[PDB]
Amino acid sequence: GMTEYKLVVVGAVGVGKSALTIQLIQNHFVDEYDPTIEDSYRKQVVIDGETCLLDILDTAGQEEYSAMRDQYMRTGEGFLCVFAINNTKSFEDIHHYREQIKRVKDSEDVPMVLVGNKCDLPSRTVDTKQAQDLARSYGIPFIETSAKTRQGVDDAFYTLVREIRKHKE
Ligand SMILES: Nc1nc2c(ncn2[C@@H]2O[C@H](COP(=O)(O)OP(=O)(O)O)[C@@H](O)[C@H]2O)c(=O)[nH]1
Ligand SMILES: [Mg+2]
Repeated sequence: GMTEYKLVVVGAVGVGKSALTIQLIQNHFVDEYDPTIEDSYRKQVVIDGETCLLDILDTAGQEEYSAMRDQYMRTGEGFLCVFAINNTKSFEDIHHYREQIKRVKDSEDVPMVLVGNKCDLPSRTVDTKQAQDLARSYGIPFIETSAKTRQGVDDAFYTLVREIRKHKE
């Protein structure tokens, strides 16, 4: 039979984790989705000829107990590490997410895709080079997205599944 993959969407508050996830799941852009809600969604997709089931956790940051964060990192098979291209702090936070996920999984090889979201907005502060360089330093893909226009959205999630498949192989 087919396989279910656990994908985890991480990043600073307001970078567009929820907007990206809802676009993938429901095919519309949600302007106002409570920043404090953490939920998961299932979606069956075909990627490279193989059907699979995505179980996507849209994270919202601190948990009641940090042990709960550690648990979703341990069970998570691939991570979408999202920053917003107009928020340098959210980009610098990626260093922390990369470290923390590796630390919790006690692994040097964790499937991830770096996502620079809000690419439809003006006055970018994080340039493509910075982000491309960081992703290269991690050995992972970098994709620029807009949850509003859908630029790169499917690409980001499907690329993450490909990265999970490569890790498991
Ligand atoms: N213009 C634009 N706004 C976005 C995009 N992604 C998210 N937003 C907005 O940015 C804010 C934060 O989005 P949200 O999905 O709630 O971020 P989260 O806290 O990471 O889940 C919201 O007001 C969204 O409308 C995007 O790609 N483009
Ligand atoms: Mg959210």
